[PDB]
Amino acid sequence: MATVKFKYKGEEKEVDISKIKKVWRVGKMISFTYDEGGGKTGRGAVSEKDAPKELLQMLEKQKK
DNA sequence: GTAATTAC
DNA sequence: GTAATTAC
Repeated sequence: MATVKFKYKGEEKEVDISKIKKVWRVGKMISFTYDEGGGKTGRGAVSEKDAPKELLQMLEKQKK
């Protein structure tokens, strides 16, 4: 699994792959939802080249 | 503006 | 309804 580093609203974030819920491709970017504790869902996206192999396996296994 | 999808 | 993400 590992982790994913991204930027969201002027803030640089890092998130555990195990906390990622939904993954999808939009053009050439990979967008996703993740669990940020409590009942809250977060959002994020990275460039294809920056996506860990584990995030890419979740995508292909999902693609929804 | 557009893409896919979401949180709020 | 809208703003948020990368790359044209």
